[PDB]
Amino acid sequence: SLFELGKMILQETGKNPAKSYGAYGCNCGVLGRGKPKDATDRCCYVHKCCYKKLTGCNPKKDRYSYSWKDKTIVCGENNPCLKELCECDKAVAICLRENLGTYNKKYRYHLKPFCKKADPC
Amino acid sequence: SLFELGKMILQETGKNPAKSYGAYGCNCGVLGRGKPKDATDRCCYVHKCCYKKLTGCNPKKDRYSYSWKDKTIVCGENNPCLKELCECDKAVAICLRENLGTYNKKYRYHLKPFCKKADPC
Ligand SMILES: O=C(/C=C/c1ccc(O)c(O)c1)O[C@@H](C(=O)O)[C@@H](OC(=O)/C=C/c1ccc(O)c(O)c1)C(=O)O
Repeated sequence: SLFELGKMILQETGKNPAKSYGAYGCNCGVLGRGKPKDATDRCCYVHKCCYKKLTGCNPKKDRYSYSWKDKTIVCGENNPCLKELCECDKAVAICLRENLGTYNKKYRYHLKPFCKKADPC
Repeated sequence: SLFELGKMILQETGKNPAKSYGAYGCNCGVLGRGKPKDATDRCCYVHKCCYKKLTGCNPKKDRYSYSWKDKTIVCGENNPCLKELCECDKAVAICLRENLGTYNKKYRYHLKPFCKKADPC
């Protein structure tokens, strides 16, 4: 769920996940994908393609267990959907951290009509 | 869909919808409902209760047609769900404009633990 995803992003990036990634570029935040604006945005693009592959669970509401061991996100699920969902969320948290260096606040609150159509996943 | 909702909010309030309302108080944003902090937050509370009684369509993803006639949102659907959905979104956009006078930036990125449980819809 968003609770786990938000905590992962905080633990990896150190940033308030709502402030930094709740509305960034064409892919970080609500409703759909668009052609990514930069590497941070592309992380959220991959994350949304990751969610589309899920079958049998709801990525927004379904909770799962993970732990923070050796400063690493360690998913703690056997259920295939919950396990894949947790790895989707872990991957975007890591990707956002890796690309913090090119984060540009000018892409915060980017408007949808200014995004081109995204490619199929 | 959130596309139409965002456009209505922009047309009514003139404000960037994600900036002002993507994470405000306990109810504006993607964290469920909570006891509203002020009138703007109450608009979003009412909006989410409105979404909860929709049957037959997906409020986040289902796109619909409306018109901007004499600076009024005019819902242009007669399918019952899309019509109701359009009316939910129109009402929150108008409500948010009507309560700009007490909008308080201090409620941006309000932390969920400070929210109290919402009353039943
Ligand atoms: O539909 C929209 C906007 C939707 C939307 C917005 C914010 C949100 O947060 C959201 O969720 C949705 O805009 C589209 C529409 O008006 O029909 C359409 O606008 C235009 O073409 C405007 C062109 C133009 C304007 C000013 C000028 O000076 C000029 O020369 C040209 C387009 O941009 O594609």
